[PDB]
Order: sequence, then structure tokens, then C-alpha cells
Amino acid sequence: YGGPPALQVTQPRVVLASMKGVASLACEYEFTGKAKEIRVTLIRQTGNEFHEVCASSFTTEYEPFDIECHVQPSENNVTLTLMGLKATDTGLYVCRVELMYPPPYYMGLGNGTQIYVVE
Amino acid sequence: YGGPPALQVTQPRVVLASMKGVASLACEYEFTGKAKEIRVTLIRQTGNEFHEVCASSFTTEYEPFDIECHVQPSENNVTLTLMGLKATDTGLYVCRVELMYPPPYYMGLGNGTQIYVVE
Repeated sequence: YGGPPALQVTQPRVVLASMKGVASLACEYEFTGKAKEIRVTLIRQTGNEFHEVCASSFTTEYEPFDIECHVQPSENNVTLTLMGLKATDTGLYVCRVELMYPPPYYMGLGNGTQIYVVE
Repeated sequence: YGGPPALQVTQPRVVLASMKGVASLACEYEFTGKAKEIRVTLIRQTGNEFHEVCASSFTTEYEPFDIECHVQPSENNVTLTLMGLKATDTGLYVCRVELMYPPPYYMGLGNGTQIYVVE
């Protein structure tokens, strides 16, 4: 149990690239609260070797109210748009989510326990 | 959405006190990683008013390897043992978990996406 606390990350099992060389892919992750920083990485698994295909970091800010990659975070969800794919880019792509500085305080209440006491 | 990030906390729906005035109650909570500090509170809901019945805080340390309350934390689980219950202590008891300073870094990997690209 040496590693970092795990994130449950889910990823479409298959995606078809358009004929234009564009693919979309959503990386969903289970987490409550917004961490101050997120980094998202797409790792290509070519057989035995792994190499980074894209990677974007984001921090929480005030906002008005070969393979190139667009990353759009969202509540528990990151859409990755790959462009400039060629035939040889076909293969397995693993999504990685990293969260840093989670909320510093969590709270929950239970639904209550009726305790019956008898003399 | 003003409040703290929520914890999912579950609580036995009913518990019978022993004839000796002792009841046990487990507060389970969903969380990955050990927060540096936990505080557990048992709140009695007598109709319209709420008052604290017990409350214990814990921090992560090195360890060798009317109503009074014993609290025993555990992985995602706190057992509360109430002693000295009387008949009038019968009623509704709500469990509250608070976590402070969660792990500062989380990571997960997805299962991979097969991207098919066609010329």
C-alpha cells in the first residue's frame, strides 16, 4: 500500500477517429470538492513502452461569467480532443488524473440511529 | 452549494441498548486516504433541539505495533460505545464526521481507450 491515494478514473473503452484525424475521449473521475490543481495526462501504451501524448495542468482561478491535444476540465470530467491523428497513431491511450491540494475540510452527517433503551 | 464538501456517512438505523445501559453504533464514511485529523460527533435530536452527546478528535500519530462515550476510529469506520444510558436517553442520535487535512495528492489511471484511426 505504498502509493498515492487512488482516484477512480474511467475512460471509454473504444473511440473512432473521424476521417479528419480528430478523436474525443472523456476521462471521468470520482471526487468530491474541487482540488486547487489538476493535471491530466494521456499516455500511449505501444506494446511495452509508454510515452506521454499530451498533458495539461489547471488551477482554480476567477473566470468571467504529431498528435496535438485540447483538454477541457469539468466537474469530475475531462474531455480530451486529439487532432492530427494518422493511421499509425492507432492504439491504446491511458488517461491519468492527478489532483493536488484538495479541500482542507470535509463533513458529513448520518441519517440517525434510533437508540432504544430499556430499564 | 455553499457548504463543505460532503462526506457520505452511514449509520445503523436502529440499535438496542443492553440491559446494562450500553449501546454500540458504527459510523461508516466513504473516503480514500487518511486525513491528518478526524473529529466524530454524536448529536441527539430530541424533537426540535440538537445537543452534542459525545465528541472525540484524533490525529495521525506513531503508535506501537449522563451519557459517556468511547470512540474508536478505523479505516472509514468509527465505532461509538455509549455507556450509562437510561430509559430517558431513548431517541434519535445523529453521527457527524469531520475530516481535516486530507492527502495533498491523489492520482488515478484509467483502463485505456483503444483509438482506431483510419486514412
